[PDB]
Amino acid sequence: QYVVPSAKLEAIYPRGLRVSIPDDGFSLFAFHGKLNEEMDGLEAGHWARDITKPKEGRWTFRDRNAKLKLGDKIYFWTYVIKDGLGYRQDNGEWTVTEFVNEDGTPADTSLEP
Repeated sequence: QYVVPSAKLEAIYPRGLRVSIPDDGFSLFAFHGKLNEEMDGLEAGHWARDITKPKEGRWTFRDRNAKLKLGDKIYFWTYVIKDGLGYRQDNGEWTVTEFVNEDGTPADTSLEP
């Protein structure tokens, strides 16, 4: 039995959120995440989207409608489906103190406007 991948998030500028998970030939990648609020189960949180088709050996959950702010913390749990064999990466966490570039890399060099 395999294990659930790792959801790598990033703060998009000026308003967005991109996530990624090392796919393993799955079929469904459900993402549940709340902003500034932990979780102890399966709460709707915020980012609640179920993907069925990866991107390229890795799923991508982009959200250009997430009004995030520096300092804020992330809390979520991801769920994959490898043909009736799902696994989730709960108790996950991420930061908002940094933002990445549309290029795909961190665009935070200690320069707060």
